[PDB]
Formats: sequence, structure tokens, C-alpha cells
Amino acid sequence: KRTNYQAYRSYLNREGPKALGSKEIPKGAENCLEGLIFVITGVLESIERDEAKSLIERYGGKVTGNVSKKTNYLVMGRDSGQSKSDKAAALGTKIIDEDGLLNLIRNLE
Repeated sequence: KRTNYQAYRSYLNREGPKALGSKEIPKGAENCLEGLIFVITGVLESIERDEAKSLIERYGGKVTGNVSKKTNYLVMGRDSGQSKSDKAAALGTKIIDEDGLLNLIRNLE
């Protein structure tokens, strides 16, 4: 019984942002993420977690690391944690990619 998976920290923070400052921060509606809880897990394409978090928070969303019952959208990059995914799955919380996160906001442009 170990709840900290050291291997996961390696994967989740092993990103090679070559498109950092390219896909980031759209001009969507300020209300787009407002009232929606976003949970970011796994390694995305290229995003510093804070830029995601600040973005989510800025657009009225709450960013948290644990999938809640009001999440709706689980941003999942490369990680295979059954633990976080199962909760989302049981709720019907849909899994999205980095592109998916921005895709919603891009729609509100």
C-alpha cells in the first residue's frame, strides 16, 4: 500500500514543450469554463501545468488534481492511472486531450 507513485511523477512532468506559447490562452468567452471543474492529469503536448491552471481559473473554472463529481471533463494526457480514470468513468466524466481543453474555448470564440 503506497499511494504515491514515484514513477508517475516522472511521466507527468516529463514533457518536452516545443509548442509552448503557441496553443496557449485563447480568446474564448470568459464564462466558457465558468461553473465547470477541470481536472488536469497526465502529460499533455506542451503546456506548463500552471498555464493550464491559470487559464482554467481565469475562465471561471476551478482546477483541481482530483476528479470530483462536478468535473464533466477530465483532461488526460499520457498517464495510465486507473485510480483517477475510474472515478471519472463511473461518473460519465468524459476524457479530453490538451487539444480538447482548448477546443471548447476556441468554440466560444
